[PDB]
Amino acid sequence: QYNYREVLQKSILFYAAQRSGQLPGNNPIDWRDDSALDDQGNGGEDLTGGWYDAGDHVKFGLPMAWTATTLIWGMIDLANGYGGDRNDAMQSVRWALDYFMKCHVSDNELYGQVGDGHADHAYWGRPEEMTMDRPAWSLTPSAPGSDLAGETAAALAAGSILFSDSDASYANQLLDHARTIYDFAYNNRGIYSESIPNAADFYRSSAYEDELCWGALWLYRATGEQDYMDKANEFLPQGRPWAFSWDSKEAGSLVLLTSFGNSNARAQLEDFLQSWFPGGDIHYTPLGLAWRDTWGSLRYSANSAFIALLAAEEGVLTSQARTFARAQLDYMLGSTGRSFVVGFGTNPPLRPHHRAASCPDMPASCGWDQASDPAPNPQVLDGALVGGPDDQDNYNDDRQDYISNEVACDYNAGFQGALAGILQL
Ligand SMILES: OC[C@H]1O[C@@H](O[C@H]2[C@H](O)[C@@H](O)[C@H](O)O[C@@H]2CO)[C@H](O)[C@@H](O)[C@@H]1O
Ligand SMILES: [Ca+2]
Ligand code: NA
Ligand code: NA
Ligand code: NA
Ligand code: NA
Repeated sequence: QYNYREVLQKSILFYAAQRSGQLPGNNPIDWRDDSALDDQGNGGEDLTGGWYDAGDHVKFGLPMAWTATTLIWGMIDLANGYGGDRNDAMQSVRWALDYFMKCHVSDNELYGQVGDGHADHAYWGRPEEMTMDRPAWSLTPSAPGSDLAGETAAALAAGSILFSDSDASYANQLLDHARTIYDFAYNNRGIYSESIPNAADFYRSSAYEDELCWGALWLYRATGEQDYMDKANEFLPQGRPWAFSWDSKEAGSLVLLTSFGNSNARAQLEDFLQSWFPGGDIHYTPLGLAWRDTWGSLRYSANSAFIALLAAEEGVLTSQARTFARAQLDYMLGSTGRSFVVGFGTNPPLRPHHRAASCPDMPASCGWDQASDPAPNPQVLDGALVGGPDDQDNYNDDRQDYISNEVACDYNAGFQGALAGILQL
């Protein structure tokens, strides 16, 4: 009934529209061009590239790295669902991985943010036309961040697995960085949003030990080296994960641990999933969305859908998990009578909260008037999953409602993999 493949193809285009830096010649987004070409570290290190996080122009390293790891995971384990779109998806995520390698300026220094979130948000306009100072902040032993660094290692290690067959030299570059960055994370303990306090209003980290587990598991998967499993076993998930997201890795670790034969983790994964199924502990809206929170409700559901599909591949609650994942993705695509995916389906959102998509065609000026205009965005941000409805299915397609209507890297990450998973059924 729904064209899941069309949505997956559009999701890849969303990531293309989030690119910072010197865009590739094959750039498919005609309203995006080169931008942030002076992004640099405090020693002059090149920090160009990466993805803008949301409807803004900050490069936030924790969600950017989680997005990459999560996207990569689906390309590894749901490869058949990706099908003829896998190579496109793989090329897309290189944008993030290459940036992470640039951020890793020396063994024990990792850039974790470029842009001041408050200053960035005070601008409305095209990223190509920014003129404000864009500070860069790094993690070091005296300013640690085991969470951001652990996630960055996870993404690189997952990348090494994905790219091993097609591009061994690239895989070996990724793994070398992943090892060194994980050592940094493990040997220098702290919350990155304490070390980079600008991030504490945007991507406040609740804990880092879940990233230490997650990163170790991915390095175990990438290397086969028992010491990484021993490290993962120091940080095993405790209790039921609240959700899977850029902040909490536990549900993801539960799937990986289950895949490696951890019996406790398999039971914990069952307990997580059953809560999200109908008649569990997660609120259901009347129209069938498994609703976790006010902000990014569709993201949280899609992230659980992705975990459910992966868990089903491990034989965990298999049919019910697949039924759940389909119900949630169908809510996103159209089951309520409208789409929540920009540029897709029936009555999609027209005014997602996104600076560049809000701007008219070049060469017209773009500024704060574009933020509040009741007209549709002039550019269509194809593929973006919006924040989504409240607990009673109410949703406003209002550009200024950045709870209902923002879009973000992390929002699309679980979603894109879930689409691949459904395409294998
Ligand atoms: O929990 C947030 C907020 O909810 C308010 O109720 C909302 C309900 O969440 C929403 O889905 C429905 O469409 O509108 C109502 C009324 O705004 C609630 O009244 C607040 O007390 C609460 O903080
Ligand atoms: Ca965490
Ligand atoms: Na504290
Ligand atoms: Na817990
Ligand atoms: Na219940
Ligand atoms: Na079942």
